[PDB]
Amino acid sequence: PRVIVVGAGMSGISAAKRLSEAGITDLLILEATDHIGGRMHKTNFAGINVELGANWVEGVNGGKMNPIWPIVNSTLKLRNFRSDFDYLAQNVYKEDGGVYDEDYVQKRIELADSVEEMGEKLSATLHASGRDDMSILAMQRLNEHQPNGPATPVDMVVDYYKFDYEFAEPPRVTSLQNTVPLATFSDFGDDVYFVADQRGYEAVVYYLAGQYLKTDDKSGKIVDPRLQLNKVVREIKYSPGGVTVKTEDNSVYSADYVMVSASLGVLQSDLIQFKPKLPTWKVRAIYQFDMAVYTKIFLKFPRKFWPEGKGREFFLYASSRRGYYGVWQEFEKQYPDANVLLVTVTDEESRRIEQQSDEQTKAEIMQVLRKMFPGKDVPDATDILVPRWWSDRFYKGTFSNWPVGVNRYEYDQLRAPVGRVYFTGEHTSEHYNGYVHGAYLSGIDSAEILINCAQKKMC
Amino acid sequence: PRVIVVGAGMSGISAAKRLSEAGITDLLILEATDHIGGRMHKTNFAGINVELGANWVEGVNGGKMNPIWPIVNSTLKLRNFRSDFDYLAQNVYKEDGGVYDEDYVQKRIELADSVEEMGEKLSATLHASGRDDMSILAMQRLNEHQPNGPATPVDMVVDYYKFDYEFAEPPRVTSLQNTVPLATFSDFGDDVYFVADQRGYEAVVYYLAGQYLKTDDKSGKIVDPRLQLNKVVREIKYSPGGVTVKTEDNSVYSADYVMVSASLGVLQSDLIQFKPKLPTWKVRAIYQFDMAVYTKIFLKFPRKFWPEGKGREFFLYASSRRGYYGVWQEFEKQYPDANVLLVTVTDEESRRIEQQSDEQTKAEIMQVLRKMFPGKDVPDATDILVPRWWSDRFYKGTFSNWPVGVNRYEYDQLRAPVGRVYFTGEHTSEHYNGYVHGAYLSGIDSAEILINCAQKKMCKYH
Ligand SMILES: Cc1cc2nc3c(=O)[nH]c(=O)nc-3n(C[C@H](O)[C@H](O)[C@H](O)COP(=O)(O)OP(=O)(O)OC[C@H]3O[C@@H](n4cnc5c(N)ncnc54)[C@H](O)[C@@H]3O)c2cc1C
Ligand SMILES: Cc1cc2nc3c(=O)[nH]c(=O)nc-3n(C[C@H](O)[C@H](O)[C@H](O)COP(=O)(O)OP(=O)(O)OC[C@H]3O[C@@H](n4cnc5c(N)ncnc54)[C@H](O)[C@@H]3O)c2cc1C
Ligand SMILES: *[C@@H]1O[C@H](CO)[C@@H](O[C@@H]2O[C@H](CO)[C@@H](O)[C@H](O)[C@H]2NC(C)=O)[C@H](O)[C@H]1NC(C)=O
Ligand SMILES: *[C@@H]1O[C@H](CO)[C@@H](O[C@@H]2O[C@H](CO)[C@@H](O)[C@H](O)[C@H]2NC(C)=O)[C@H](O)[C@H]1NC(C)=O
Ligand SMILES: N=C(N)NCCCCCCCCNCCCCCCCCNC(=N)N
Ligand SMILES: N=C(N)NCCCCCCCCNCCCCCCCCNC(=N)N
Repeated sequence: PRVIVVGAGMSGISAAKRLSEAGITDLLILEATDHIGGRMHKTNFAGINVELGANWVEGVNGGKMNPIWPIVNSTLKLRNFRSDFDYLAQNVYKEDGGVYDEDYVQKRIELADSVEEMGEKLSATLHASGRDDMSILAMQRLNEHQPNGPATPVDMVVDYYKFDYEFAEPPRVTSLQNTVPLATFSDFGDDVYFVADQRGYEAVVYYLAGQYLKTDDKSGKIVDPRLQLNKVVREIKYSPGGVTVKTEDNSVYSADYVMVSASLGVLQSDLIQFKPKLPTWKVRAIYQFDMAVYTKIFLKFPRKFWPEGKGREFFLYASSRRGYYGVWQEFEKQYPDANVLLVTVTDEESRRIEQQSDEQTKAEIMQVLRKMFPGKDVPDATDILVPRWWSDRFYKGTFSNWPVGVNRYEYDQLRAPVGRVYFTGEHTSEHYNGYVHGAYLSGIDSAEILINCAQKKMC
Repeated sequence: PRVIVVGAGMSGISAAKRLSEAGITDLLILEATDHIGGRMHKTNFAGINVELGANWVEGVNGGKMNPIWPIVNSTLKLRNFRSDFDYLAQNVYKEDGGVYDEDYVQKRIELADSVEEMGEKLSATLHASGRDDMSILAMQRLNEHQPNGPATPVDMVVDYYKFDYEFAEPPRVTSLQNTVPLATFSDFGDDVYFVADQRGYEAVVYYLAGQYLKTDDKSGKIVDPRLQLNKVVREIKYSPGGVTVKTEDNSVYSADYVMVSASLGVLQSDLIQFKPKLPTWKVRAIYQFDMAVYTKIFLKFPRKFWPEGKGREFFLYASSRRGYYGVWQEFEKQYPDANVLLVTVTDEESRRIEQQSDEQTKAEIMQVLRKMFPGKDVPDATDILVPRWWSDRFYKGTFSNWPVGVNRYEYDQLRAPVGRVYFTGEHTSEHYNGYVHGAYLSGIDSAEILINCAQKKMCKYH
């Protein structure tokens, strides 16, 4: 059967690969941008390549092997480093200047950890139907006996680093049952390794693609006509006998099936028109799940002024405004000579910042740093890079997040095909939504569902 | 039968009144503060009395009579004014100076209202269990076909005005099924009236209390000994046989039943100790519901520098930072010539603001005002009032909000009595949670449940 695959990010390339393996080689992969890899994407900033998107392989060293790991660490040997969060307590900056007392901070962190652990015990007792689910915030109130969760600047920044820095939305919006604990860590292990290689984390996608598409023997570039870039799908017509797909450049294609890998955010926009319209059950499941936004703002400076050394990699800024430029990282190991810093923001701050100029953002950031290092002469950053994933029509966000209120069944309707229209992507991952490994496994699972239906007539 | 009522806010007084009416007169009302009224309470600001808490009678001129309306508008004749929001599109300020084009703004408002009307149709069809609920935000995404809700400065302040200004938490956290549409409005009417009377909205509570508690001939002061002020209940012991209540000043009292009217926030803090400890199902129901915070920041100036006149009462500040000093009100009718402005904030901003000095908040507000009226010479406020309800241990917030995640059955567990312990208060109103009328009705309702048990020996709950 001929199958069209929309998008060449991790899940599409992974699905097309699994299909090829089942012998379905009459594939046509239509990618909107001029390159493959999607949300795994590097860029040159200040003379070095940095990740605009995914940057870590998360869940390593546990009882099960994360499928992405061996590819990164062994096959490609991409250069990487294990992240150590053990010293945060020495690195939390007061709004006004200097760090807080390490011991006071270590205790707040412990407290927050213990609450989360009680949350894990509670979560384990909820019903599968999801009828007792609650937000993480609700769990925090219950466990600490208060009418509110973390509320002082220090408590809030710890709360942010613990939850928003991972999920990109606050605990109060997040489903407890479906995030605490996270399978990723539960199955694959607690460690995370930051990929810092000039070839880019995306190299993992290129490697997979190359196992089945044709590439130039000199170039190594993919040259298989089954892959077509700069193809923006804008309409998908389907019927019980097949599908027709139309691109923005006016091409029209026909196939037996279509496998849609665009992000949940793309699905929640009107970029692709379905004809007929998708059924209400499908539409509702789409709009109920969240497409979150995580913005990695890189900054380059004329010289260093922050600390470097053991436990110095990660540091927090405890603003009285929750989530305001709060999570910092310095790359003494990764980009040794650079003078680069990375501050991460999400959600509301991300949408606000995407909507303003880089210069305006640089100026806000400069005020924060000077507040943090009142004792130093802080030079203005020379360059800044603000990724605009929510504004990008091909992504509309960075990764899904499971909101309180959505149960497994509705989550499942997200993965559900509609006649011959199949779906894949990180938001369709049964237990690893949000992650690279989840996009990867989702491609395989989606492809297998299509295979059984198409090939064995078992749908 | 002897009953102790904890709290002399609207619901406790209301409940006591109903028990009194059923002939249950061996009552003891224990009030933490030195006064009655609870969340209805005025204060002197710059020479005038302003309401720190409730300020409107919401839901008027509809199909049914809001029980509070007649007391306010007729029985007591408290000075009041219908609020008119028809001219908002002419009063939305740019983060950086002046207002937006009215036509541009009205279109955005109409769009927002339409999404909401679509939301009400969806809400009517959802399963009664609440198991199919979703946040207001999910509904917005669905109807706008976007991966986010209102996200530009104008759209965001309109959203906040439409939702946070009523509920005190964002749409994304709020239950659609339970707030859109709102019964208060469907049943009693779309209008709202702002009470601006020197005796305060709390006069309604004093009036009811007076219908059954003893007052002095010219004091008019209640002096019935069944009302004890300055009595903080810190412990409630209950058994098949009865109940014992202990206050902070060591007083101890016994009764056949106790009716607890303290806010949801008080319940979530652990001010009152229950012995034995409340059952888990009850504890969970208590922690799951939300206690919101709505902060009325009053400001006094040496001169006016803002517009007054038709459609001038309400104005918005379209900050690129959601919820940032966004909803303003001028008092040309209520406090003529007093030069006072009221800016309202909630939720995250409320908590931040309660934790810093009033001087710092005033300076933040001065900066906003000067960006708003750049061609004027904006004098610094000479006085500011920042109510701190969340920090007050007898309140711990302003009013409940129904969050996505709490279902019908869970809400009933929140209301449910435990042995001889009954609960009441706005958070126990099934259809009017959060409101003064909801408090008032919840009092009569809890009382009746108790009356059935006591007087008719009908003691099973649901
Ligand atoms: C800022 C950021 C930080 C992250 N951090 C990490 C991390 O450190 N670790 C981790 O495990 N995960 C992380 N993630 C998540 C991870 O990158 C994703 O889970 C994964 O890459 C998504 O793969 P996908 O195939 O589902 O989606 P995508 O990668 O979005 O692939 C979909 C593709 O479809 C294309 N497309 C869209 N619309 C159309 C159209 N109309 N026609 C044709 N093609 C179209 C897109 O261009 C894209 O190539 C991060 C992501 C981001 C963006
Ligand atoms: C800022 C604000 C704005 C609002 N705006 C409006 C509005 O405009 N219109 C409207 O309809 N509603 C509004 N409300 C909501 C309204 O005020 C409430 O719904 C209602 O007043 C609550 O009454 P209640 O009896 O349930 O609780 P409360 O008034 O809290 O009564 C409980 C009483 O118990 C006392 N108490 C507490 N703990 C103890 C203890 N341990 N022992 C003894 N006594 C104790 C408290 O002091 C209080 O007197 C607002 C409230 C606030 C605070
Ligand atoms: C990731 O890959 C490196 C690459 O080898 C691992 O480091 C080696 O492990 C073998 C196994 O015995 C040793 O004999 C080599 O000497 C090690 N190399 C180095 C440079 O130490 C590493 O352990 C891998 N990490 C994970 C998490 O799998
Ligand atoms: C609020 O109360 C005032 C007080 O009476 C109402 O105004 C009266 O309404 C009756 C009804 O026709 C008239 O006969 C009186 O002449 C009115 N009095 C005045 C002073 O105008 C008013 O209509 C009430 N508002 C609401 C919403 O009930
Ligand atoms: N929990 C641990 N054992 N450790 C976690 C260590 C923190 C790692 C810091 C990395 C910075 C976070 N980058 C996260 C991006 C990953 C996308 C995942 C979204 C998952 C959301 N999932 C659900 N909502 N169910
Ligand atoms: N919906 C209308 N027809 N109009 C409403 C007009 C807006 C009124 C503006 C007055 C300012 C808001 N004061 C609100 C305080 C009231 C407390 C009640 C909270 C409601 C909680 N309800 C639920 N979450 N279910």
